[PDB]
Amino acid sequence: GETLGEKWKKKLNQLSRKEFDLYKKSGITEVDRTEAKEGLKRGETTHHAVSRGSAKLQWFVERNMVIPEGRVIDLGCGRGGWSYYCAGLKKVTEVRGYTKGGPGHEEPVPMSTYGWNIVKLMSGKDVFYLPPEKCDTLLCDIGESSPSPTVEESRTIRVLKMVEPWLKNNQFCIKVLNPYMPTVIEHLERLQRKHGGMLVRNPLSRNSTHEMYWISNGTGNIVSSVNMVSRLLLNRFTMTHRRPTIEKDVDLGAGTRHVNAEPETPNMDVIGERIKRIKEEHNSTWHYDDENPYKTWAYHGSYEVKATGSASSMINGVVKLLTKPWDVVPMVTQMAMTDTTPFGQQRVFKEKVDTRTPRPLPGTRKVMEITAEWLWRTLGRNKRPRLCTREEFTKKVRTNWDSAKAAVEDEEFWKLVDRERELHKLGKCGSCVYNMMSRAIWYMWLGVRYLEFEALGFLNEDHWFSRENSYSGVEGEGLHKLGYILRDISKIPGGAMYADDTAGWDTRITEDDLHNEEKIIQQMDPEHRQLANAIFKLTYQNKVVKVQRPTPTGTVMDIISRKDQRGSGQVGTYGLNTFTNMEAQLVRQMEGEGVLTKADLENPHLLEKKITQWLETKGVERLKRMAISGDDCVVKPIDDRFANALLALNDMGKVRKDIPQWQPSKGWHDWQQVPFCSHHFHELIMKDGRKLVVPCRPQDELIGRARISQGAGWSLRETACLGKAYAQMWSLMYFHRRDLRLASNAICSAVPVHWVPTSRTTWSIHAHHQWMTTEDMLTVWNRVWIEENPWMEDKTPVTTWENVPYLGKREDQWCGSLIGLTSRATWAQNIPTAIQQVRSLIGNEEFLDYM
Amino acid sequence: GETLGEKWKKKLNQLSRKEFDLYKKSGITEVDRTEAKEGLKRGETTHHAVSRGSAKLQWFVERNMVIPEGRVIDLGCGRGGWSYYCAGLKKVTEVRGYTKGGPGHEEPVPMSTYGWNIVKLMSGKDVFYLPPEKCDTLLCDIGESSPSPTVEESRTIRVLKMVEPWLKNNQFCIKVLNPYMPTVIEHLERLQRKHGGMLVRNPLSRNSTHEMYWISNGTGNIVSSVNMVSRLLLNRFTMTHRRPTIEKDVDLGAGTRHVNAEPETPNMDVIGERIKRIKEEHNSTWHYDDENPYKTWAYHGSYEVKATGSASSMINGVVKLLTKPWDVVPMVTQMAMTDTTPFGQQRVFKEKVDTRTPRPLPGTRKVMEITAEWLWRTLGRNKRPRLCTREEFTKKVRTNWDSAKAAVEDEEFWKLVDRERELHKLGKCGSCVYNMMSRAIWYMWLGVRYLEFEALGFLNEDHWFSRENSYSGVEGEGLHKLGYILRDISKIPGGAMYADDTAGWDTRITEDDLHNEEKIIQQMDPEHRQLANAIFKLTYQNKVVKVQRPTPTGTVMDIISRKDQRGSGQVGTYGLNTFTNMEAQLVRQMEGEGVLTKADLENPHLLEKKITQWLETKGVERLKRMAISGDDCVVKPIDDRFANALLALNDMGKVRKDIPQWQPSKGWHDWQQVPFCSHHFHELIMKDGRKLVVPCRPQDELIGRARISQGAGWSLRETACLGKAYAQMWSLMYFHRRDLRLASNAICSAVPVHWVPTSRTTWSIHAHHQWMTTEDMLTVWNRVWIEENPWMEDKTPVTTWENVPYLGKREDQWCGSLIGLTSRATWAQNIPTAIQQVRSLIGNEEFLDYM
Ligand SMILES: Nc1ncnc2c1ncn2[C@@H]1O[C@H](CSCC[C@H](N)C(=O)O)[C@@H](O)[C@H]1O
Ligand SMILES: Nc1ncnc2c1ncn2[C@@H]1O[C@H](CSCC[C@H](N)C(=O)O)[C@@H](O)[C@H]1O
Ligand SMILES: [Zn+2]
Ligand SMILES: [Zn+2]
Ligand SMILES: [Zn+2]
Ligand SMILES: [Zn+2]
Repeated sequence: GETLGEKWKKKLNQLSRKEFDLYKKSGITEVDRTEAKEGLKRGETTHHAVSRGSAKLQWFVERNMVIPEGRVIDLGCGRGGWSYYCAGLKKVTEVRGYTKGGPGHEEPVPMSTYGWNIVKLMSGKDVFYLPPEKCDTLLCDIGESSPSPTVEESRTIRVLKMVEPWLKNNQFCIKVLNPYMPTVIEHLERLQRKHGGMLVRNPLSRNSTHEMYWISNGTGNIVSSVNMVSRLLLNRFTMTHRRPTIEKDVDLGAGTRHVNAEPETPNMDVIGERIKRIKEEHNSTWHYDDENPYKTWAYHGSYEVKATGSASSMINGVVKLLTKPWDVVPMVTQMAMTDTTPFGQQRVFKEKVDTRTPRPLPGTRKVMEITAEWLWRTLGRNKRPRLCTREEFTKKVRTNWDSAKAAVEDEEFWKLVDRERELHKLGKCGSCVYNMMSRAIWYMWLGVRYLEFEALGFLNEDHWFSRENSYSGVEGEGLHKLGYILRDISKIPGGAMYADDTAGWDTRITEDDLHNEEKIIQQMDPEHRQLANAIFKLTYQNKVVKVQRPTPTGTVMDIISRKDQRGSGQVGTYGLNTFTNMEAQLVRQMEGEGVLTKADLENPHLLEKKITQWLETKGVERLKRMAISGDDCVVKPIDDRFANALLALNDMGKVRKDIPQWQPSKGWHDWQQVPFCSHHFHELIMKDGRKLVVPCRPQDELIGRARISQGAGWSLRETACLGKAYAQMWSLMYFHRRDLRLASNAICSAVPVHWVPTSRTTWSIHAHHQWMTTEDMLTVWNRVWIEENPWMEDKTPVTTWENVPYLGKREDQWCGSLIGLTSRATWAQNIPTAIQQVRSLIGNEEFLDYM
Repeated sequence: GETLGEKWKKKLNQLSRKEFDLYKKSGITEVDRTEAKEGLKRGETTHHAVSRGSAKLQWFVERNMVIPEGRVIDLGCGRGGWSYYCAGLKKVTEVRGYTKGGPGHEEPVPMSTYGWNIVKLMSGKDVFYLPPEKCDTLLCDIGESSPSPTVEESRTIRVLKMVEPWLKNNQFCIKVLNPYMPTVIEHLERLQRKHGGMLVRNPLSRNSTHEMYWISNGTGNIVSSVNMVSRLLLNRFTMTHRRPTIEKDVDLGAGTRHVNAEPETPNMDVIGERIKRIKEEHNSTWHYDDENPYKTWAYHGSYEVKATGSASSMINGVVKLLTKPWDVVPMVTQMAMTDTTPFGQQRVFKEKVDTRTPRPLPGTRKVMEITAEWLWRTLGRNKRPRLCTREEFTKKVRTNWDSAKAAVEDEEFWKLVDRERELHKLGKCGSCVYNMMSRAIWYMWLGVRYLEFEALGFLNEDHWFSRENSYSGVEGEGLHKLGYILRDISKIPGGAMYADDTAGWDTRITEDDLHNEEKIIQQMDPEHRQLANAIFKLTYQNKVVKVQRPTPTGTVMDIISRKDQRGSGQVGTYGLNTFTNMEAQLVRQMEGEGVLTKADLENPHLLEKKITQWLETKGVERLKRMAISGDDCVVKPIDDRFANALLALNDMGKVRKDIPQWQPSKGWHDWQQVPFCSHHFHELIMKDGRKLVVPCRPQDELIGRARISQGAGWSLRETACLGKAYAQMWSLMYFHRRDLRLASNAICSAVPVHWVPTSRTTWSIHAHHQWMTTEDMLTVWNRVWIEENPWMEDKTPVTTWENVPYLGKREDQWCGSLIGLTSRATWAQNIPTAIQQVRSLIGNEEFLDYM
């Protein structure tokens, strides 16, 4: 009576080493450790998982198979992957890791990831020599493989007997090295009757091991699940080899965790009615899940729902067939790797959104207060706030979602909007909810963006953050002007040009930020003020949110709430981000100039005379040293003390990304190397003698994004018109890139000339979409780059594309160009063949073939 | 009438490129930038000079040629070398740098070196377009060379005319590109009559440029000094090529400078009498120099003196001739590069000693207080403090300076000692002074170390910091036991082993440290207490110091004073350092364990119940996790939270070396890689089967130090007995190093067998000097490593050196062994030849030649 597991073991040991290497990863899920391993190689202590074990445990935790809580004990913690992961979980209060260490054994790696202060990893600790301790969660990942099943068998029994006394009425997750040996099966069955639980297989396990995990939250037949794994693994012997499914690795954050500072206290007076209506609308599946993971967001309930998302995006075929040598390159195809599944959403939420910012110091709040009041006055020197209207909102919708064009057309939609507006006037809010992913819910949602648009839309529609009105702003300028603005800034004497990224800007917006942004209502007419005051107080400073969550029993929709942070899916996000960033960068300039000291930040009663004088005499000039677009900023300070000015910036919550909190910033003096709005900008001399300033970025980012379809049902003609749109865009904005202009030419010749580009190449505020036309590209290029280009005085047109410059050939290569490679040369010769292939797929329309 | 400068220029332009490269550095002084350039390459912002310009300016500043003060303006600041250097000078309050920048021009580099907060470097600033500003110091280093002298001429005149209006009654240092053209000479002469000053040549200038500097503090004949430079440079054309004189680069420290927190306020009641006596003793040259450089030490006066020191140490010839292939290696000969000249002393003082530590927080002082009181009680549990005596002090002197053996023999010395002791009993101090480098001054000095020895010598003499008495200490253990103690520590379960170096420990000793170390007097007998109280209060907490300083008019001896810091040239330095370090590492362990929080450090009234309980229940066990020898420490905490525990350590002033202040520490789990007392320790298996634990270090450090003579008058027989001493030491402690045992064999065969080793191989407290004997080395080796080695149970002797193990051959190589190189092989064959050479120099004594 030989078991299937033993059959598998017999086949595995007979494998040559090469077939073994191919088999062990065939069709498995594998996390991408490339970034983390290089981070650890440089001694980084934040964000990185210390091993592949963090992701492995995460797979269990995601599915509520084990929910770490209270005192967590991690037997055989090794480098500490499981321990560091548990440190950030809601109900975990202490993590104790024991591991052997010494020669041939992994050692604990010290880290500063989130919750490090409740992690206690001890080496020199053989767990088979340890008396069991009281704990609320028991973890164990011990088990050393052997070519002999019976050797593994005794190792597995040893583990099980060691670990059994640690368990009683607590959570656990225990590795079972060899689960298919009859004596192990028999032992596990008796264990299951005392402590409950079930055996589960982790998809991240390699096929070279039959390992399964005894977890506490589940029931089921041990014998059955084991043989299901055995068959799965035997099947994968003969099954045609398939590459592993690559997932993104975990981000464990940074800093000390204070469990009691995490929970949210909601304003139930304000958000209560909204919950009640969601509850009424979904009463048939409404429930309260105590096992919700939310630490810093208040939880209010859930209802059941059909799942939504995809493990990776759709591919545009027309452009992928015209860019054959980019199938091979990593970062291109590793941009289609996207997860909007309920699992990926929860991962992003935990790692990025489920955080809390400490309140800024009293002196810091004073400075922000003074600066905000000054900034709003400056911004409203010429303009006044105004209400937007139904007709306005309707026009904008029509000129671009098709369900939205139907909704604004329905009078019943506007009756709902009116009803909710009357609530707002009374200080009440009934259906104002946003999401993180009947038609009554669709109407409730679109109706809410309208009421926001009505109250705060003036910031966008009336260009409050144009350069002329805000000095620092770049709204309405366009990607083809941004480079020129940075070049102009570089001419101002002083320090280097700095461009520090904030780590998750929207989550870093504080209660004090929100109350400073609110001050613009003091410039409003009374009836406008009451509507805006409703938006700020009821929906901005008290957000009610829908988010999907995977459960053992299907997907659910959680209703949660938060007082601070920025609702990212909202009208006014860009303008308010730009305003707060302007303010923040002014404050940092004050610090670098010595106007604002450490003593001032801590001083509970800061004197305002000093700040007011600096603003009234230097404020505007310092605004002109900056280019600010939402969370993205470029600052050129009067000197480089700015680099070391980190006190105010951190205390305001605007912690920089990918750099230690107190390490000085590093800038540029060549403006052409400064990153801004996902681009850098090159100065090019036309052979006509004149000069252009062009936007540029890593080419693979441009290639890969173009290879992504829109619409969950590509209809060839639709997906080709999108390919033409990227081609037109490339010829208008990235004409200087040799590979792109050649591929732009190829797409436009492989697509019918009369077909109009559809969909959107991008949703960037800086994109004016001049490329979505039937008009000749050289005539469009002339209009953009010569005619209405204010930094081009000689208005002489260009008659030939050969007077339109490329980048320097080394610079082209440096930014990702494949020019030089053999494959690129081959690809170039093969172009009219690939043209014919696309044209054959489309069919029989009018083509004009292009160089 | 062609000038000599023009003659030089004519010869320089006719040089081929290779002869040009040889000439331009022939016999010049050149700073070593290797460390700094790699530091900057990794983006380090502390300590490093940003260019070779910092050292260049330093040469001028050293000699009072220009003394930067008040507002300093740096024209053509470039990367900012001059500006960052000035930022740390006593009377400088603000540094403004202007430089052009842009293509082809140097750009300002942001740094966090000491005084960065008063440095304002602006780029995009052409100084020939700038209106002159008011300043107290004008710096300018502009001047672009040309093969044409007349091109340079107009460039130099342009500079001089630009810079002249910046000057009036202020300090300046101005580069004169081409000083030898007649029109420049004529212009400089008229400039000198209005603004004074003189032309000076910087030795760090290359021979490829005739550049000189117009400095404000000096007079002299311009024509003369210029032609003296011209002749010097012509001479260097034909002069046989000489390698540049390599100096150590500058260290500009780190952190913000607060000018008003720097000055020292002396206790004149206490130190007044001491100054008065130095003043009386040296009245004929006593003066008060207002141009003294001291920022954080109080200055009291100066007297004139003959210079003392040497630009590099003496070389031992016997061992250098037996180690021929190490003439070539850098770090060996770059260990003889030593500067005890008055110039080097001042550099070390400014960079390392002339600093100030901020007062620790009130909560931090409470913890240190509690821990110190507990530590002293533990240390005195078995022993009592006791007075040491004349007879004791005399015995110690005799058993090792020859002037000291004469002094303790003279009854008149002890009459002076008695006289001073009676002052101490009354709370007065008359002649208690130490130094930084008649016989009445020699007697005053030796008499002072006695009174210290008398009061605090018990700490050393009675082994208060032996491991048995202090748990953490290693006093009296020896370098051959240290490795075994670290191995024993590694067996204690918990975190990694940490060994963080403090940056200049002795300068980091605070007023609170001194007052905690003082508490041991509470365990003394009354008559002992009054003597010790005198030492602590009068000479430890109020130090009067002699230090040499170079001036335009010769060397002087400055009298300065300081309240805190540790007098490094003092009895009890090691014991008090060990005590304070033990205390500090206990405090850091409390923080890592969460017993001590940020709130506690800041809490002005910390509750002691928590600290006292941790000490009384865990104190000793935590002491046993450590090995502490003075400022050097090894800690193995209960887990690795210790790595991130930096709050208390920094606030106590014990800032770590070569690592950002708030970056987590990184440790070891292999105890054999842990650095301790300038060594690491390897475990070796004898072929007898038993194991040894041996001390090891980079071999070039052992080679180079052995190649250094003692005594400023090597008498061959004296310097050879020193070579034998290093040979004996190597065979006892570094027998495992293949190159060293072979070179040990060679020295002992090239030196007469009956000659006894003299002088000292080292002054380390861990050196028991068992190697200074005539006795057979294998018998000495047996006694040390088998007989009285407590970690060697099998006491079976070793009869042959071939049962004495070497390191693993890869490990030998890794630690600097030249085994494998061709030169090492050649060196090995050439040994009996080199033996014969040494023996030929010595003469005709009895040799025994050795393998
Ligand atoms: N007897 C024993 N006592 C304690 N630890 C042991 C042990 N036998 C093996 N181990 C350790 O258990 C570890 C299993 S690998 C565990 C990795 C960990 N879960 C992570 O995510 O990082 C190995 O590093 C091994 O050193
Ligand atoms: N016209 C001008 N205006 C301002 N700076 C100029 C200038 N012409 C040259 N310079 C700058 O002057 C510098 C001289 S090298 C100065 C180095 C500096 N003393 C240090 O220690 O680091 C060059 O970097 C050059 O860029
Ligand atoms: Zn509402
Ligand atoms: Zn580019
Ligand atoms: Zn005295
Ligand atoms: Zn070694």
